[PDB]
Amino acid sequence: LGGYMLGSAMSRPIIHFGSDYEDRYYRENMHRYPNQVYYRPMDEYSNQNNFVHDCVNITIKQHTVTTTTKGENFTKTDVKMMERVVEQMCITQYERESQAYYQRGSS
Repeated sequence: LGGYMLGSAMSRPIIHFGSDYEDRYYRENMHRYPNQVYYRPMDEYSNQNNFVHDCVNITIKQHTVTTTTKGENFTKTDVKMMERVVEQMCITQYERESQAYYQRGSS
């Protein structure tokens, strides 16, 4: 956080971990799971891999600090699903910035 941007809630991505046990666990904890991510402007060699990668670590590292002190509790299992759910959320924002970068033209 600091030199990044924040994207408001959109839609909690659907992830598949082990089986129905974990599936229903996360699905029932979506309300306690963050739906916002932190994305940064596109740099040299515009790629979705680097965009989402850097977005995942910051998003989880950010919520675990404030959200866990705002009225939540992210444990080992919480960060696990968060990693997968945030990764998808980062891709969504990737297209959001890619639409403005592609329309920006050659500047």
